[PDB]
Amino acid sequence: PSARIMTFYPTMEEFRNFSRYIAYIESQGAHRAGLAKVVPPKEWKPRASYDDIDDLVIPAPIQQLVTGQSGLFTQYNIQKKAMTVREFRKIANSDKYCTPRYSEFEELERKYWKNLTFNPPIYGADVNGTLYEKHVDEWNIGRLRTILDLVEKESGITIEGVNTPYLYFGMWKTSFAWHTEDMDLYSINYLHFGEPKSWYSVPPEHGKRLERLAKGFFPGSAQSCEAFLRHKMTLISPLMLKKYGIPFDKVTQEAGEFMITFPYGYHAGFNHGFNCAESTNFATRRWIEYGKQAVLCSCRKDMVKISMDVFVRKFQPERYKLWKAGKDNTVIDHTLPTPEAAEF
Ligand SMILES: O=C(O)c1ccnc(-c2ccnc(NCc3cccnc3)n2)c1
Ligand SMILES: [Cl-]
Ligand SMILES: [Cl-]
Ligand SMILES: [Cl-]
Ligand SMILES: [Fe+2]
Ligand SMILES: [Zn+2]
Repeated sequence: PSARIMTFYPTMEEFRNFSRYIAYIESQGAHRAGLAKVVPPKEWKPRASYDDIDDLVIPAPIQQLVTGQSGLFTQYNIQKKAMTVREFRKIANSDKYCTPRYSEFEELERKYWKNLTFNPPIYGADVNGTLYEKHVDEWNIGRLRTILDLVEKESGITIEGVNTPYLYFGMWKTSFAWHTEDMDLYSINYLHFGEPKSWYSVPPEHGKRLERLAKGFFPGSAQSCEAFLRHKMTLISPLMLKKYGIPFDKVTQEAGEFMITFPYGYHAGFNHGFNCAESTNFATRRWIEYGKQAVLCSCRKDMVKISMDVFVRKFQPERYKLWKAGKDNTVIDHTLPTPEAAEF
């Protein structure tokens, strides 16, 4: 009930200061759902036109093969040859891959879960780049100016799609599997244009229960890596979440809207048709404890690992020594707002 997804409508004055707005929506309890929508002021636009991007290269499109049954699936990625947005769009909008006919979201959703394993779509994922113009200073995914920037500006370490922006070109039925962000960071997702993106969310206070459930259904995977959900290959239908008593909410994001995900907010979803979304990670002071406690995948090589030392040193100086001795036993309360939210 207080873990349901909220939508916010900032004025241009509220929108101006990013980290301040995030702190505001946490004061209203937005973080409890693990996901929140923000509809920007009708005046604001990140780009003048999306006609001049047909020559943009998607270097590594992915075909999404999905195997499973009874609401439990595993997704396998087959990388395909580079293509342009124009060539992707043509395939997306072709008769073979286009959105089927439907009336209500519920019908499209039933079609997603019924046809998930058929006709594998192509996802134009993880494209380095921004579609914002340089002048745009509000909610600019390339330069949000949050404390996550301390990873670059204390070690020159750049982590693609984490402290830099990614673009995602979707088509009908392309999916994102159940996961939290690397290091349990926040994320920001802006749908530039096109057909909607629908999302499922589990409240961070029920995150562990989702993990216990997924371990039960994939014991082999859980055995090879405790954090296997971080492989971003596990899909689980809402019918199964409901059957096993996991609380979740759903929301559809339309072009021109932001979705924010919160630390330890498990999320998943799918694209309704051809679209383009930009995203990256960010942090607030509240995140630091999640970062310190995040359960990481070590079974693969290049996995995103951020050193927490700089954060603990700067923002928790009184706990640094204990933390470094491995004796910090701080317990996270998923209901508390970020320190920054006391203003509101
Ligand atoms: O397809 C989408 O629209 C979507 C939505 C939400 N999350 C993701 C997503 C997919 C994969 N990883 C992460 N988060 C961690 C991460 C790690 C490295 C680079 N970028 C992100 N998020 C993708
Ligand atoms: Cl309560
Ligand atoms: Cl077309
Ligand atoms: Cl560390
Ligand atoms: Fe994500
Ligand atoms: Zn792993």
